[PDB]
Amino acid sequence: KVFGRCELAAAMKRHGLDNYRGYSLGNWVCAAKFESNFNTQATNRNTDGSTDYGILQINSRWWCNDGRTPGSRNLCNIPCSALLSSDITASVNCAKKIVSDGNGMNAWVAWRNRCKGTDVQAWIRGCRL
Repeated sequence: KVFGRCELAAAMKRHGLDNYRGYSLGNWVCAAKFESNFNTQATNRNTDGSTDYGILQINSRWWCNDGRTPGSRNLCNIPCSALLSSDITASVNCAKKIVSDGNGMNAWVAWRNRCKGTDVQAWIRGCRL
């Protein structure tokens, strides 16, 4: 599913990401924009043989099992395919674990490079939330 911006904002909010670990909703929307362009089906292979999955491009070395990433830890206890659903529940639950891991949203290099330090509230402008 390709979410609209406000559509995704409302879903993320509903699932409790607004202000989760102190990151306001615009941070999560901005991260999704630059990781996946709001597309739940996005996948991208990495050089180490892992793959990133879903709206928040969560990685198969640590977080989810894709059956092809040796020394996978599956810390979210999910198949990576669950992160591709139109239902963002699995992505949100796993994102909550990731952002709790110590480096906050710096875990998402696209957030660090295109969101951190910017006016992230812009990403929820115009939305009825």
